[PDB]
Amino acid sequence: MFAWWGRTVYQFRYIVIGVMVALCLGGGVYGISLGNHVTQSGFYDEGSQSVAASLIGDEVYGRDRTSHVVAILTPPDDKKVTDKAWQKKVTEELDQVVKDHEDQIVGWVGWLKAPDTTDPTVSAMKTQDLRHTFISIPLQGDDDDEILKNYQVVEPELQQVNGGDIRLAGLNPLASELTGTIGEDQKRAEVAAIPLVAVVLFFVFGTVIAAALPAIIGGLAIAGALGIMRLVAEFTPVHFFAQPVVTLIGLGIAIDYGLFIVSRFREEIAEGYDTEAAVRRTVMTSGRTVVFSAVIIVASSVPLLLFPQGFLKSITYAIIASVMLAAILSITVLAAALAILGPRVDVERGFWGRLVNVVMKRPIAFAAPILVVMVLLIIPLGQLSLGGISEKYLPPDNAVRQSQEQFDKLFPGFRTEPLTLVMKREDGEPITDAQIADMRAKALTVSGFTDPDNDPEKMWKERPANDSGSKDPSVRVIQNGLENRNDAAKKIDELRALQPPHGIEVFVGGTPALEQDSIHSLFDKLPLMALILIVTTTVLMFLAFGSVVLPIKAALMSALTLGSTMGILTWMFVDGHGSGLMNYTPQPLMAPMIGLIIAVIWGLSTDYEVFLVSRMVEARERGMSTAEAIRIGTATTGRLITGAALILAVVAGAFVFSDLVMMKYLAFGLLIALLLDATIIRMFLVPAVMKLLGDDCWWAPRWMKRVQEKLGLGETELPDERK
Repeated sequence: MFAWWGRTVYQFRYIVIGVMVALCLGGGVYGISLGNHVTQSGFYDEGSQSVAASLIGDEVYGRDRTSHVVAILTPPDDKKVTDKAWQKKVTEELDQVVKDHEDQIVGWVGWLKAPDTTDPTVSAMKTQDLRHTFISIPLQGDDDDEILKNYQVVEPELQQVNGGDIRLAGLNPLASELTGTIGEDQKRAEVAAIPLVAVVLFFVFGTVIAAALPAIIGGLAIAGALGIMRLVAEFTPVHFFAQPVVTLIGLGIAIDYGLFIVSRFREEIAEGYDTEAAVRRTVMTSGRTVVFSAVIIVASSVPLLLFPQGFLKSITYAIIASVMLAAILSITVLAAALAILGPRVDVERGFWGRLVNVVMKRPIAFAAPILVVMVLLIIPLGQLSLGGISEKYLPPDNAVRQSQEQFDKLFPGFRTEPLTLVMKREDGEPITDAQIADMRAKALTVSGFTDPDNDPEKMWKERPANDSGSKDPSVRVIQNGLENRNDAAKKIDELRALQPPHGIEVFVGGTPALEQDSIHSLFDKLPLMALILIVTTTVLMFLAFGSVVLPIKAALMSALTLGSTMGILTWMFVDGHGSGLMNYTPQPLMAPMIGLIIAVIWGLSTDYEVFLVSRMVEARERGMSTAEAIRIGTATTGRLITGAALILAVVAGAFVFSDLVMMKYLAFGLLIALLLDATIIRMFLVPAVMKLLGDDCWWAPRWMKRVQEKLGLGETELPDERK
């Protein structure tokens, strides 16, 4: 069935070439600016009561703008801040700041407007010696993205304050820095990635043009992917982390597929076959396999849609679009372009073959210990943690992280993240707060709460209610600080165990509650994720091939390898060994990051496996027994897998240098996992265990063989192609 597609591609090439080149070149200018529709929200679960309750409380009261940006002020030099000159100069510069722009900011809340006040809340707003003070200010807007953009617009003028200086931090500055690092990270990515891959693949494919094919293919594939994401941005927003993920993963898989096809065609044309039937051959035995790789890798990540996180949904859409577009463009246009290219395209393989044969003659021992060694690498994991995204992620040399540390060092206890207890009146009958007192006592009798004055009457009062909210008998929420955040986990359960008497409901929110509800929702759909992923991957492996037992055992082996490499990366990060090596603080992990990395590495490792099996199944179907087939297959697939692994390792280590620690986590984990899977799997033990299994390993359901060889994608046998 695939030969007909190859020959009709051969027939009329200009139409497809023009259509695809024009589509990708237009998508490039279409998506020049995709950061217009990127967001930093949607990380959590809507099905959780925490997020919905917090949002309803916010819309009924209005945003608490007190923590957008806060800047600590440093005086001229050595004159105390209790007299006129310092206050006049700093307030005059602040007047400059509010005077230059009005459409951007609301108003600077500070000790200086009313220095001669005795309110303890603003009295503790100064140090004991009173030389370090700060100024709070929000930004104009309603959602976090537009106020972040406003900050990005007007930050440097706030930077320039003082004949000394000012250090500003808070909720908005750290977010702005950690979002804006991505552009420079991507720039560094191509700058430090293109030369190495270019030189290695030039020294591999010989001439300049053969190195020009896959780089162009990857660039156009990622441009089309970003264009498709820009089109998708019409309805559902995407996270800003999607852009680097696509920009590198599409490039890597596209380079691998370009090698995948060009190295096969070159050996096809060295035999001297006819060029039309040559590109036919490249389509039938390589295009079918690359379609298998594409469909399996896209199907590996789609079960993540069961996790309702906008981050996960966005990145899965990104991966799907990027990889499938790359593969379809490859199989459609590369054969035609190579046919137009023409015939004049103008010691390691030997020892690979010798090594694999000598090993496989009796690798019994050389098979069994090895697989159990990494088994022990299971025990480093199991101490999984929960920290989400925090600020100690950023490097110590960063100005913002040290500024925020200086802020909460020289000013203790000024900012705390509360947990809200929202009480929305379904009955629409106005509240009496005697029930509120009853409930606060009811939840006070359980331990684990802070108290600033050893008197219970000083905790759990209403949150600030600016005029933007609905002044109605709707909600009287109560907030409290933290003793220690993780203990609140237990509280969560009992925080829903109590009762409002008759008709008023009660929901529980707050940032730890949002984080923990998200992680609990993730754990809720954990077993379905893994089981459906593995069963569908194995079945689709068999659907690609003529056997099921070898693919399912290979997938289980890949599961063990995934567990081992995830344990290794946990030892790298959660254990903290290597913290000084990579200049990162050992901190707990993220909620969906682990699932993302395990899914993607399952996909990549099973891709490498698919062609390894394909070469060996092609070798077996040529007509030879187990020994000759596997002997000719292992080294032949290894010569390509080594180059692919080197390419992917370079393009991944391009991202072990991004200051954001989670992106380092992703890159380092995926690269070590892909290397430890590819090299070790097809180097030592896996063909060994396959050959110990033997000739019976090539059985499959004939009742399913019926559909397999009649759907048009089980084209293994070849019609004795002429020479």
